[PDB]
Amino acid sequence: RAHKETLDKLTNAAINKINLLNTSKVKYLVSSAFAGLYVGIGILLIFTIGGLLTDAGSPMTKIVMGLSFAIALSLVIMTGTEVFTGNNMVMSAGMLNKGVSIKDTSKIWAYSWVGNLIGALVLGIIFVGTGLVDKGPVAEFFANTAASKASMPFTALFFRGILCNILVCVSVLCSFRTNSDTAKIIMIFLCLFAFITSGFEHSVANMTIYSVSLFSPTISTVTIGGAIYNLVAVTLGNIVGGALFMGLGTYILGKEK
Amino acid sequence: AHKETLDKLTNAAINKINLLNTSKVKYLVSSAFAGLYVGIGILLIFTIGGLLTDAGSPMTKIVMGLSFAIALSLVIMTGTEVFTGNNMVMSAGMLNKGVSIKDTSKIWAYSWVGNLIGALVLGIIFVGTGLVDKGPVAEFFANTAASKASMPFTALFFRGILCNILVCVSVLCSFRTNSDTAKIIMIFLCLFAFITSGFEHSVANMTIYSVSLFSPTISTVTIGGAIYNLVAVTLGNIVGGALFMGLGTYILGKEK
Amino acid sequence: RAHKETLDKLTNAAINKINLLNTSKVKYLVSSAFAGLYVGIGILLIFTIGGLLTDAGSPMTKIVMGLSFAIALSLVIMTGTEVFTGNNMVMSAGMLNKGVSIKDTSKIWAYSWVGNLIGALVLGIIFVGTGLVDKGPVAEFFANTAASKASMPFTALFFRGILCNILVCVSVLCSFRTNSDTAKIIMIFLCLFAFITSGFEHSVANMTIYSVSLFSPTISTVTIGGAIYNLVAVTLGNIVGGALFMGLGTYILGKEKLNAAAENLY
Amino acid sequence: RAHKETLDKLTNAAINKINLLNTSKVKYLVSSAFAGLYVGIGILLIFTIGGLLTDAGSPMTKIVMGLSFAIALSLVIMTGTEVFTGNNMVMSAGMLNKGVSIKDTSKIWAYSWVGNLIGALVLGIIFVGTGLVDKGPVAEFFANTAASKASMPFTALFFRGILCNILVCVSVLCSFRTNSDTAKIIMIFLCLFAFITSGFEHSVANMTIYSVSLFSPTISTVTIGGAIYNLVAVTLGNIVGGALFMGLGTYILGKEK
Amino acid sequence: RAHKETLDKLTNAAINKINLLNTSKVKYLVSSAFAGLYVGIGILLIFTIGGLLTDAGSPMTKIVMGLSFAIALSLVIMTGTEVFTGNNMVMSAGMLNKGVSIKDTSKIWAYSWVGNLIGALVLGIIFVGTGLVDKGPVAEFFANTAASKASMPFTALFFRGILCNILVCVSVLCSFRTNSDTAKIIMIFLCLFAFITSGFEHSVANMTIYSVSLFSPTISTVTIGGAIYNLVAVTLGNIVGGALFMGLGTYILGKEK
Ligand SMILES: CCCCCCCCO[C@@H]1O[C@H](CO)[C@@H](O)[C@H](O)[C@H]1O
Ligand SMILES: CCCCCCCCO[C@@H]1O[C@H](CO)[C@@H](O)[C@H](O)[C@H]1O
Ligand SMILES: [Cl-]
Ligand SMILES: [Cl-]
Ligand SMILES: [Cl-]
Ligand SMILES: [Cl-]
Ligand SMILES: [Cl-]
Repeated sequence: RAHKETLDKLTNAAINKINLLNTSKVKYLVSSAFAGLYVGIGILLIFTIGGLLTDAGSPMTKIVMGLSFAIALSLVIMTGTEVFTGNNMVMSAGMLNKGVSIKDTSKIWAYSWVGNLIGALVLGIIFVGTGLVDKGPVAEFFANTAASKASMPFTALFFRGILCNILVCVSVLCSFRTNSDTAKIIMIFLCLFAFITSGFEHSVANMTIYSVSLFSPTISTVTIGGAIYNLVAVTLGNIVGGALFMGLGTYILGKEK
Repeated sequence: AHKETLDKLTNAAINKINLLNTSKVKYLVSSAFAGLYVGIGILLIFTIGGLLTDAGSPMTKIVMGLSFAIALSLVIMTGTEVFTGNNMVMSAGMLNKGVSIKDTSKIWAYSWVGNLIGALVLGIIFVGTGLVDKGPVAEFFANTAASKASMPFTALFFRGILCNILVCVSVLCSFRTNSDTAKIIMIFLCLFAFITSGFEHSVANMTIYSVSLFSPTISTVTIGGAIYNLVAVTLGNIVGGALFMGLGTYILGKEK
Repeated sequence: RAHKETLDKLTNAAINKINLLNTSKVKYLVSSAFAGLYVGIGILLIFTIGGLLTDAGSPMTKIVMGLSFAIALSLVIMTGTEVFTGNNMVMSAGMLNKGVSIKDTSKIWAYSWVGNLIGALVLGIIFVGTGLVDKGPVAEFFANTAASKASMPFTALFFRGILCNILVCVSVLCSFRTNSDTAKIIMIFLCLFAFITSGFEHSVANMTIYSVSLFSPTISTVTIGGAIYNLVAVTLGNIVGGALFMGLGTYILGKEKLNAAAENLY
Repeated sequence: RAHKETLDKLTNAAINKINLLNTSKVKYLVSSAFAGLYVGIGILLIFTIGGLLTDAGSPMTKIVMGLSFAIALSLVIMTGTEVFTGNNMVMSAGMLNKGVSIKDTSKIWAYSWVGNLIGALVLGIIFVGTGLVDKGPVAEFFANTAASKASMPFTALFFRGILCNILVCVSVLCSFRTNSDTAKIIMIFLCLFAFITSGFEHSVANMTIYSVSLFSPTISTVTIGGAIYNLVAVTLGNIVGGALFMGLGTYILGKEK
Repeated sequence: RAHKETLDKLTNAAINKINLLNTSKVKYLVSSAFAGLYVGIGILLIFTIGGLLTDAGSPMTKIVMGLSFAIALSLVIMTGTEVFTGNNMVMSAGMLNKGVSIKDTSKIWAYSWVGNLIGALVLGIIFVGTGLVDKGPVAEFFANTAASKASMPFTALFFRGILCNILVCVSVLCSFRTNSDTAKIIMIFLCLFAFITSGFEHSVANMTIYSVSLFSPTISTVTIGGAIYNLVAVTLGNIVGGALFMGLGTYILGKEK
């Protein structure tokens, strides 16, 4: 079962994370910005697909989007960069296991979250400058999707955030339990497919959604309050799924007590 | 290497009962995770089912099958405890004298209940998303639960047998390869076959019923409908996993 | 290359097969019964697919069926069970290499064939009992396909059997020439796709087609006499394909020239 | 990067090929016959697909055909059998690197070619015997395709042959540059997808196209001369792509100078 | 983590490239010509797909094209050949790490670029010679796509170039961080899926687009000056994405400070 070995690996990763931040904020933030941008790249692609297929009235739209999102977290895992959603399980487990403090945990969460946002912001501006969202079905897909995410009840967003980060974090969990990089990507592929097509909410992906929506002059269905509204609810949900379910879960499984 | 496989099944059976005797909390938490992991596969393919049924696609059941792999892949990759696979493992470990019938029924009971706890928690949180307040996906849960609860016992029993043959044989494959990619592929193929052919999985049905019982959508379900199905399918699962795969692997491996 | 090493492996597999049989008819038939069952599972899957897409008039039908048949031989290989079709190459090669005898070989063929049949019969009974073949497009796909295979001329069935088992056996051969379990599954997937979609005939798989069809009470248009006819033609087909083509072929490729402890190449 | 290692591998494979022939022509011809038939099996499949989908009026026909051809060269690589096409790169590089003579190379080309043809003749005979090409969309697909290939201008077949064997040989090249069988199969899959769907000409695959079309009693409009014409032009193109592009290219990269 | 190890690897690859160029321009240009031709092979394929599916009015056209482009960078990685785009990250990182100089970097960029073009030119001549772009939906797809690429505003081309090479270079980065060839190909497949389908601009792929369009007598939409316009704007964007984002970024993560 290797639950102790697994918890031992998560504890080390938590430690390595807080060490990296303490050693160099610039390294930690660049890492976070890359992850934020890598996740956003998955959004650019599946929203392009969403625009193309919704316009055709395809029934496969949300299925093809889910199948196509794999790159988001695959890039993060293969580049070894810092993403807020994964850090919910990692810091949580390492903290319960006395590897790191609550303060360390807050630091890592806040810095990776802000760094992820910087990467989303950067990608958004650049994407807008491509003219790819000047007008047409892709722009319209950004605008409609952003508006629907911004107007869902808090409770619904919260609970979707929870299920989303159980899925993200369990695929990160899998990556700590296999030595086959191909098996890692596959599990990531399956988990992102499940969470996208099922309708769960990913805070870091949402940053790029609102980034593009706000920066684009052609899109005007949502405001910054809406963006912040959705981001807060979903982030809170993400934290609950990652730390309360996956982090506590893996702690309980591996703790020699 | 049938002998070596039998030994692996036996050692796994021993670790299972050892875990339970050491910590119920750890055993049940492992079980609740597995029940949740399987349920997640159900959320995915019922979302697909809803979407494609609404559109009248003839591919509906085929896509549902192709998309169920995550269910058991997560269980295997996380090393957690699912009732279905435990039928073969404890059954073979028992015939091979690593564990007793008492241990076997303890494991089955605890993993079954733990799986259910996972299903219930998943159902609650999923209903809370608002994703099945109304529309084709909500309707797919209601209709699918109702057709499953109204099936004759015999039909459910036999579908339970074939389903767990498929689940247990993919577990067996996972014991006969060192490749995790090969493991996931075999699991993918076996789940594809059981979902699309129309076989019945007791743990997955737990999420089907917890979702339906928690959602405000008015089905024709009832708790007695769910229990009826779960009982018939569980017994079918036990026969397929213990009598076929369990006994079968003992016979191939037993250095007599 | 590495044909001699492969030939030794085939030979060893043959020796182990007969050793096992001699040691335990029960162990051997149980292994064969699983394989028949594992192959049949593939049939239950692709026939469900066939039923669904035929009923919808989809042109993709036979393509999707072929793409979805991989589970059949993949389960056999990954479970190390005994399937008649594969045994045709292995026993054949092992014999030519002085490892097993014509006697041992016909025994394995007979025992694995009957064993595969036991697996199909059980699966058919169990499957029919699910109610999934009571009525509808899948029941009909079984009935119609069972009828078309049994009403086909012997020559067509025979040659279809040759090509089927060439593919089945070459995929088994690939599994002897790689250490990667994933490459094994992929190669099996490719070969089973080719053979199902192109329309070749597989004897063990046909055992499940007729078992489900004979055990089913949704009409007939069949006859256990029709099944036997098909099973016989296809089986002889599978035999030459696996033994005359793949078996002899691998022997020739791998037989060290210095032996020559009986025959000379050129 | 390991170009010299690679050229050493090509040269050693070329030496092993001419040694096999000198040692045993029947072994060599049996190996070639297997290769010719393995390739032909790909044609039987994708022509069935071609038949089915052409009859459907589907725009995906040539795409699905391309994706389904991988079995052809995968079988050859995994069985270690002798196929003419790939032999163009291997014997030319090994020759340029002074491991084999010009005479050896032409012996290997002639024998693998005649051997491949023998494999295709056997397959086409057995295939017609199945009654699968007595009538229907598949028989027709065989009949039309054989006729369109035979009536093509020489220059067009020649250049198609070149690009086909660049793709065949580069995927044989990859097979020498990885120790992963899965990676090998994937590259063969991508390259065969590419050459089929783009419309390039493969001499050995054509042998099976013409053995079926000509051996089939259900009529057509090919003729033996038409078959020979296509085979000569495509074979010449295959040689140029494999030897002059891939062979010479890999020699230059890897040559100890 | 292992950023430092990754940076040593890039630096070492940078050193190996400049050494190869100094030792033999021929070996280096031939490697470059191959890569340009390998990338162009992906263009030939996905443009065939584009013609077929556009002609049929399929809404899957752009998605199937992206899914089918993996062969381009897969060949380059697996054959170990020199492509300009990937060189933007490798050289810039190697140079920042003091392994190679600014002069080495501009020399590698210019030679790989020109080498890639030669490969593009050679492929274009030969593809035209196949008769495959004589008339019909595929020739039309080249013509229309080349025109639209040449008539796009500079800023749009530039930013598309940035996002394209971040995707190309990150897949090259992943290839440096795994020992699994299969995982390399998967990551390449994903990144190329993302960049094609999203609409980003690849300078080396574009050389074949204009190669085919210009050499063909039946295509009359673009002109040489148009190709140069596109190639300049896109090459500049590619450089920024590979060197400024990816190169500078992996240095910062990796630099033992
Ligand atoms: C939330 C708590 C769930 C606990 C489930 C316990 C189910 C009890 O189940 C019983 O356990 C006994 C030993 O304890 C065994 O001897 C019996 O075979 C078994 O039926
Ligand atoms: C649908 C077909 C999927 C093929 C995916 C192949 C992924 C290869 O993945 C590799 O498989 C090897 C097994 O040989 C393992 O040893 C390696 O650890 C693993 O990385
Ligand atoms: Cl993530
Ligand atoms: Cl399960
Ligand atoms: Cl088989
Ligand atoms: Cl070939
Ligand atoms: Cl590139």
